[PDB]
Amino acid sequence: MDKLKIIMEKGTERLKRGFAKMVKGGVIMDVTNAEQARIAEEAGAVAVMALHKVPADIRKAGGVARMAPVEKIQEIMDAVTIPVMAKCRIGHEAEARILEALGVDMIDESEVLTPADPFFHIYKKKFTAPFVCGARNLGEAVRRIWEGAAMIRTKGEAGTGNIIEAVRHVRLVNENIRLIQRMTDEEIYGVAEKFAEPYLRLAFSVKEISGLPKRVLENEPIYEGFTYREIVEDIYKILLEIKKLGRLPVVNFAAGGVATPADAALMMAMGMDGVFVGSGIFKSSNPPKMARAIVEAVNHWDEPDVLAEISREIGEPMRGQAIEELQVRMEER
Amino acid sequence: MDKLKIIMEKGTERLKRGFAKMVKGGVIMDVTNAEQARIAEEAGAVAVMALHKVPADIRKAGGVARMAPVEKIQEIMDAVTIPVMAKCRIGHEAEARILEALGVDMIDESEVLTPADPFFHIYKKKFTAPFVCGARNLGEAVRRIWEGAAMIRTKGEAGTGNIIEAVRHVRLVNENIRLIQRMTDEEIYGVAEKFAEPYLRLAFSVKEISGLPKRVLENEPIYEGFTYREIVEDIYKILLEIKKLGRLPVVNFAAGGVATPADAALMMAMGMDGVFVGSGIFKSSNPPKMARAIVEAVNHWDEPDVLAEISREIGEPMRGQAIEELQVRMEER
Amino acid sequence: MDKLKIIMEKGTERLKRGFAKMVKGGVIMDVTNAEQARIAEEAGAVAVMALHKVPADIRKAGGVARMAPVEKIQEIMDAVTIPVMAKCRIGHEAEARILEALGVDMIDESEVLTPADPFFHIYKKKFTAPFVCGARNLGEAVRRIWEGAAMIRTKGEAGTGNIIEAVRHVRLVNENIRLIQRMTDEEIYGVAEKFAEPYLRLAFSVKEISGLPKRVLENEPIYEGFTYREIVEDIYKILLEIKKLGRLPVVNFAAGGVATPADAALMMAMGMDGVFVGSGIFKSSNPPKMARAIVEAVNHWDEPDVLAEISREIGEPMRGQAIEELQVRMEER
Amino acid sequence: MDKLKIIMEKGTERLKRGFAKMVKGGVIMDVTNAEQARIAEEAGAVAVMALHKVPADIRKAGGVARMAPVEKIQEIMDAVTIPVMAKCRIGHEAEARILEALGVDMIDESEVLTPADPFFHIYKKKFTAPFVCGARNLGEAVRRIWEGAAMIRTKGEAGTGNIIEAVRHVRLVNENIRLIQRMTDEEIYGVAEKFAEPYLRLAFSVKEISGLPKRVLENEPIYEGFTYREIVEDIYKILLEIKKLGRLPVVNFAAGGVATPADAALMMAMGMDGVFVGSGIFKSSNPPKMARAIVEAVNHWDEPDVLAEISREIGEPMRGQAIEELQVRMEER
Amino acid sequence: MDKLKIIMEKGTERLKRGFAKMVKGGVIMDVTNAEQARIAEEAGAVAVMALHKVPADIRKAGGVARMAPVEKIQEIMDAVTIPVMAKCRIGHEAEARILEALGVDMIDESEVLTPADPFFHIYKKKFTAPFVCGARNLGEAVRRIWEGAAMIRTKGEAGTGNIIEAVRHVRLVNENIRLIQRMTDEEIYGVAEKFAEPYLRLAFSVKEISGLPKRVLENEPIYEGFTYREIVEDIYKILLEIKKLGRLPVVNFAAGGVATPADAALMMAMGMDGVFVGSGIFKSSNPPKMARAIVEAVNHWDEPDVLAEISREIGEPMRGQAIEELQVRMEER
Amino acid sequence: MDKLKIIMEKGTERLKRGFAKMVKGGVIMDVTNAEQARIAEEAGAVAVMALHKVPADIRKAGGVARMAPVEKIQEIMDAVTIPVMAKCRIGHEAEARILEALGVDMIDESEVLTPADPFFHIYKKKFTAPFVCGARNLGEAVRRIWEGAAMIRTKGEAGTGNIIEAVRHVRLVNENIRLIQRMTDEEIYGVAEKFAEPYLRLAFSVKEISGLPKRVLENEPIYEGFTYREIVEDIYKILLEIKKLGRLPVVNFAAGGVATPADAALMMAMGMDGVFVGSGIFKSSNPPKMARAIVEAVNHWDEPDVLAEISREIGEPMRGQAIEELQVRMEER
Ligand SMILES: *C[C@H](O)[C@H](O)[C@H](O)COP(=O)(O)O
Ligand SMILES: *C[C@H](O)[C@H](O)[C@H](O)COP(=O)(O)O
Repeated sequence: MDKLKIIMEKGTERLKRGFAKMVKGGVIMDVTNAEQARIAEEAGAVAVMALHKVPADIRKAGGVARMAPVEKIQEIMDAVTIPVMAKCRIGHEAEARILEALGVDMIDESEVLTPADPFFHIYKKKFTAPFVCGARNLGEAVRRIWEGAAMIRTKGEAGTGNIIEAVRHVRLVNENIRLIQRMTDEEIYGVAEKFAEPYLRLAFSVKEISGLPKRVLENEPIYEGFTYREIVEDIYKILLEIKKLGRLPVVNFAAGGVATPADAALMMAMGMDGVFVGSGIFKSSNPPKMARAIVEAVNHWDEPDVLAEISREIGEPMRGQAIEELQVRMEER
Repeated sequence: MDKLKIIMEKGTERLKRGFAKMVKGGVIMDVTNAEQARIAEEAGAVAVMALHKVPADIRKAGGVARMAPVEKIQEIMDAVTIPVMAKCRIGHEAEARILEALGVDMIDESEVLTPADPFFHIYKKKFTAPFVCGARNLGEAVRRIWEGAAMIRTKGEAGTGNIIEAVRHVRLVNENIRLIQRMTDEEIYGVAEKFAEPYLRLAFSVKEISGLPKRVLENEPIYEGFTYREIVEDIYKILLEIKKLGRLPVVNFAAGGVATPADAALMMAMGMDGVFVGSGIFKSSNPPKMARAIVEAVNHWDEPDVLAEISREIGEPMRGQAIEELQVRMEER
Repeated sequence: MDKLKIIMEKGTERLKRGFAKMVKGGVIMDVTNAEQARIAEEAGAVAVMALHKVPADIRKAGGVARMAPVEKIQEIMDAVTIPVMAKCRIGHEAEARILEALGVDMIDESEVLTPADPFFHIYKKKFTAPFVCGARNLGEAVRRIWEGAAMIRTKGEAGTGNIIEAVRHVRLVNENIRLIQRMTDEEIYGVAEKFAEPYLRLAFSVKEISGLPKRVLENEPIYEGFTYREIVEDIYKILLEIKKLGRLPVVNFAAGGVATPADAALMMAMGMDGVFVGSGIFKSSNPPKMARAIVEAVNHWDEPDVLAEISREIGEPMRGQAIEELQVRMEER
Repeated sequence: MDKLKIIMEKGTERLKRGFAKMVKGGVIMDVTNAEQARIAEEAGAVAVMALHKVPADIRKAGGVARMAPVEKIQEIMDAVTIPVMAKCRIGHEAEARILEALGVDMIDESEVLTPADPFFHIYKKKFTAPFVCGARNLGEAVRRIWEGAAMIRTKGEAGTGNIIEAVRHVRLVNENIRLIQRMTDEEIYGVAEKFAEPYLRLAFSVKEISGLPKRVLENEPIYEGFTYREIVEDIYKILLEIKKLGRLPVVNFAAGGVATPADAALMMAMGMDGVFVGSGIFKSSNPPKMARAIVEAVNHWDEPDVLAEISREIGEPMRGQAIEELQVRMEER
Repeated sequence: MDKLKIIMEKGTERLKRGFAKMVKGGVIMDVTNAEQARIAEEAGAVAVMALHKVPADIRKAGGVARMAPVEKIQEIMDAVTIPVMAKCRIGHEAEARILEALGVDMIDESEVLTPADPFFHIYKKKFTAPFVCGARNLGEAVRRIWEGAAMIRTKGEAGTGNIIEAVRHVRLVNENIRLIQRMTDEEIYGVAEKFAEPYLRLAFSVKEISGLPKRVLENEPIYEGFTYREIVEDIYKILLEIKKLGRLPVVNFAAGGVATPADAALMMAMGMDGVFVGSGIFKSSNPPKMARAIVEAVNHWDEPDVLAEISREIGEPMRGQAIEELQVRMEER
Repeated sequence: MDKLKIIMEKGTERLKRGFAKMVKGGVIMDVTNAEQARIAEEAGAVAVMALHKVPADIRKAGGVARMAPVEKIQEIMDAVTIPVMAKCRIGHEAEARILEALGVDMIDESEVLTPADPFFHIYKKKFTAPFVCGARNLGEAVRRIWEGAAMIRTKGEAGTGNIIEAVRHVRLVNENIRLIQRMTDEEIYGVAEKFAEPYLRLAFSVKEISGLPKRVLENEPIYEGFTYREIVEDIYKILLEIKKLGRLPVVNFAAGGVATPADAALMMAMGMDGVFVGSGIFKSSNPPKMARAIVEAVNHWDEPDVLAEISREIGEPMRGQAIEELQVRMEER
């Protein structure tokens, strides 16, 4: 009864996780239309990511960023043989189920789209389709995993062409893992308690409205039927798995502001499994050339001579500094 | 002049509440003119909401937003067979009585119009026409109900095309209900005390002007003849009814920033009875298509395959992020 | 003379007060010229209020707003049979004596004109002409009365077409009266002390300049010969009269941001004796229609069916939300 | 030893004070050129005030306002028979000596010109020409007198056409006089201490620079040879003289923002000896009419019927409000 | 060695100081080119100051202000017989050595040019050419002298045409001298300690970087070999010399914002030896006239009749205010 | 890694350090293209620095500044015989390895490019190519050295044409060396502790995320395998070497805002080994002239007569003041 529940939770999880492994070692490319899908595939993309506008443009446009039009996603799935992934707004369950129904290979609960739910992410374990989610540090990654993400990427700062935020997120996650490895089981439990705190945020908001103190009550269901303590337990388990593994239990990709072959190489060299690039490619002057270049960079990242030759023709990345990013997009939690 | 005022008034409450049930399961559409009224009806709207400008436009125009011109409301009631509802300024009793006299089916005391009274809402129990009111959390909803609202909706952030605020309000209300259900009667009484606090606001202002301390006096009439403690009692009663019911005693709709079929479906899927959409439809590129789409979305919300087919043609959208909403229309209390 | 002079002077207040009663139940309309005076009278205005520009325009123009040109006031008094009232700057004694000499029926010491005196209002008891004054709460109203105002109105926020500030002022006054009625005589005395505080303001400024502590000295003449304690006594008397009367001892009108018939009706329904409207009428698209409509609204305010019919044709101009009123004209004290 | 000099010292002061009395009861008009000098004289100005630009224009122009050009002052002295006064920068001794050498009848050490000395005013006693100075309260007036001013005016807010600041200054001065009259000699001495404080400002600046504490040293020469205590003594004397007199020992005029006949009347009615008006007249639409009108207003100020007839034709640009005066010219001290 | 060193320090210092005396009693004029040099000489300038742009223009141009081009300085030295002085950036030793090699008569280490060294001024004693330096108070002047300045001027606010800052600086210096004269030798030693503080600024910055407390260490070499205590001793000596002398041991000129003959006269009348004017003359409408006028003003500054005649044609000149000077240029310490 | 990796690290380090010595005594010029490379070489540049845009332009352009296109670097290495150096983003390891592969003679880890890593610099010891790094004080310089920099320069404020920041950094470094020389070994150890602090920054961020206190743990690996204490030890060694040497163990150049021959001369005269100039030359009006001039200035820096002659024709680089540098590029740490 209980044990069988626990059993499909795990067989299905492992299957979903399994899909992610297919995409490992390659580049996944944001694509807004049939053409771009083709350019992407032709350039050696392991898969494309369908959205309405690339993040750089999302930034320029302002307003609300939602799931791509169904027509567009269709058109893209038709244009290519490789897996098609698509983006949905954080917490927006309906968008995800439409995406799943449409037959996309993976759904990305994306912090670049305007979040739908201020409190919770989608509960991903309920879906058949596998999810990829963003994380700016290990707490985030673990929560996202616990909610059922089959793959995680760094958030970085999307559409900025600036690799710094991606690098920060990778280092934060990695150092946090190494810290876990140096801890006693009990200490790790404390970290698990900290990492589950965000789920309390609804509850506490409501305690405040009701003129009660903001306290965690032991039998109080917080999220999707789970008690705070229950979440702390499950997370704790995941942290232990991580301590053993030395890395994340799922495929872990670098994302955001990859603008040049060297950028991609750098991420790979930091121990990432693969690279997501949207804006770097199509906001570039020669998109197909840049595409192929980044692919070859990810395949050759440990070979400086090759990296050097790979980067001999293209004209871009473009722009957006520390000062005036105007919507710092690494917030979901 | 008997138990007449107790047992008749309750009969009337239940009647008023009764009207609201007619509209349940469907979409109510903001409409500024005869044409839009028609497109709405034709698209399967269960009812239309008459106002001068759709919220998105209200925002753009600035200045004072009042009740629609009587001519316009008339014109709209003529154009369609389904119920016509109309908006009035918070606390503006005269506007409401004119609306009622005009024979509208329901009056919305709306936080999207410029509030008329900084202290109090309209005392709705005195009206024959039934009222719908906005709420951003349970305290608000309960107060609104106590004042005689027959139906409540979430405020969301009107005219932003952003579903986040609506979702926040639904979650706050729901979690607060679950919290009530886990409470002893005495604890619930405490919450009732907290929920009645806002009525003291005009008393306290005057105490301060009078150089007295701001204190609640036991026999002091605060609002429409009621003592603070009296309000606390009635509210408490309502809370208890909620505890039993597991939901609100009246029809409860989602509103504010529904921009796409998926949005409406998400609201339905969170347990709302129905959806209000103004700006999402007529600020969209193909209003009739979007209208019918949202209707069919609300009818088919638990069927992802249908949702998917339903949103295959429309071009539509809106502005309004987070940053620079410039108005933040989620205030009435 | 002594005893005769006394007699004359005591009964003078009641006479002045008496004039105010003539205007009770109707609408007083701001008018800048002969035509507007005519339209006003024709529309059933009980009286006109002569000024250089209507408040909405006063706002737009910036700069210093003074008494209207004598020529203009003349021209207006000639154009109509009903009482002509005129505005003067707060504390500007000369402007008022010129107004009185010109034979206006009432002088309004108006917070919409640029105040002349940062410390004191005109001492109105010395005038033969009766004064109307603005008040945003009971303290203000009582002080203005004590200085000899024969009639008081709410300040509201003039020229905004927004009824909210008017409503706030009405409620603050009323609640403060109810509070008074629930008080022991001694308590009321305390309120009297609080209400007379503002007169100390020029004393204290000078104490500070002189390097002395800011203290009330018992025999020190503050205003027009009166000691602070003397003022406290007179005010206390007036408060007691209010406690008895249940309202203000003088005719009390609603003013500012009345934009539509329903607005005026609302004010009447809150227990006001009558309505001042300047901007609502002439900044409206169809001023004579709006004028007559507001008059008929005030006459028919308890009759929703009539209010409804009354409001069937007009198109009036509205502006000035909460955000960016830029002037906030509710200051005199 | 020293005996006879006292007579001399008193003698000159009284003579200087003398000249001021000639101008009492009338209007002094700012004039920038020969024509305005003429219009002014013709209109019954007792004297003209020569400057480069009228204060309103001084405001508009920004930059440094000095000393009118010598040619211009000459040209003005030629154009009229009445006394010519001229403005100089605060503390600018050279400008004053040139003005005196040029044979002006009075020098105004004016807070409307850009101050020359951040610490001290001109030591006026050393001059043969008599000085008029501004004061925004009694401390200021007394200091200015002690430095040898033969006449003082209120500062008001020059060029604003707003009488408020003038009225404030008059009230502050008057109430401070009445406060003096109610004081024991010892108390008055305290006020004298406070009023002499500003002279310490350059001493203390230097103590701070020298890393000493900011203290008053008893034998230390602050200003023009005088010890702080010495100044406190002389000031005390002047305060006593004021207590006896009930007013200032010198001719006292109202100044700044007088824009209309009623304004001038109001100042006279508050007990001022006369009125300075620059901007009110020549920034008016009909300068000669307005000029004559203000003159007749000052002659007839206690006669409302006359005031009323007097202001039957003119109309005059007047710009600036409380908000955004941008300069706030009442600072010298 | 030991005994000859002093004779030599004294000898060279005294010679350098000697040059300054040649220029005493006259006007030194900022000049950007051959023509201006000529106009200056012709007008009775005792010397010219060569720079790229006059201070008013320096302000307008923004960017970095350096030593004039060598060609320009050459061209100027050729154009005139009187001494040519030239400006260099604070602390910029190389610019000064080039100026000296070019054979200028005096170098000005100027706070109007963009400072080169945030910590220290040029050590002037090492140079054969004599230096003039700015000071806004006595501490500054003394430090500048100790570093070997042969002449000092007030900083004022350069390019503003506003004499106020010059006057402030003159007063601060003078009062601080008078304070010195009233002090015991020990007290003066304290002031010496205070005046030598700024040299510690680069030491303390480094202590903070090194994680040490900011303390003065007794044998620690702060500046050009000198220990802090050593500097306090030398400074103390100079202070004593000042106490005896009643003034500064070097020629002391007024500088900055002298815009009119009366300005220059005022400076002279405050006990300055002479006047620097750049902007006042060439930003004037009639530069040669203004130039000659200011010269003649300095020559007859105690003769009001003459000053008055001297100022009969020119206009205006220049402008700035307190508000928005945008680069307050009196800093360097 | 026992006794042979002390001597073998000495070998490679000393070789790398050796290359730097080749460039000592000359000017290194930023160059964006073939032509500038040529002009540079022709003008006596010891080496060129290849980048996409000169720092002044980097500032103007905003956006992300990365490594130069490979084509451009190639083109430059072809155009000249002297060493070609190239810039890379801080911490961007891939860019550096591509640069090294391309065969550049030196890599500059430059704070003028957009940093890639918010936590760490490239670990330079692992590279065969030698690195030059920027430092704003001794702590920085030492850390950069420990990471394996073979040469260090001051950061200054790049592209501002303002020598002040360069001078500040030189003084800060120098005074901190002198401070070191005055310290006991134990004291120096404390400085070593302080200088190693920045490495803890990513550890502590992660401790905070994990809800632990921010503490240094003794066996915890921080950077490239090293424990905090280990770094403290290595740094301490370097400090001691500095104490002996009286300067930095590597070639030390001045950089940042050198705009004129005198600037370069000043730097040399402060004891720098040579000068970097990008913007000063090519943003100048006559680049070749200015180039040769700065070279000859660095060769002749102790000869004022020569400096003087050397600076006789050129004009330019208006650049950027203290106010509104808008970027403040001296941050890496
Ligand atoms: C969908 C995902 O957010 C996207 O692929 C990455 O964040 C990339 O952002 P960018 O590479 O387009 O800047
Ligand atoms: C001048 C008089 O008080 C005026 O009519 C009121 O302020 C009403 O203003 P509004 O109704 O024109 O806003």
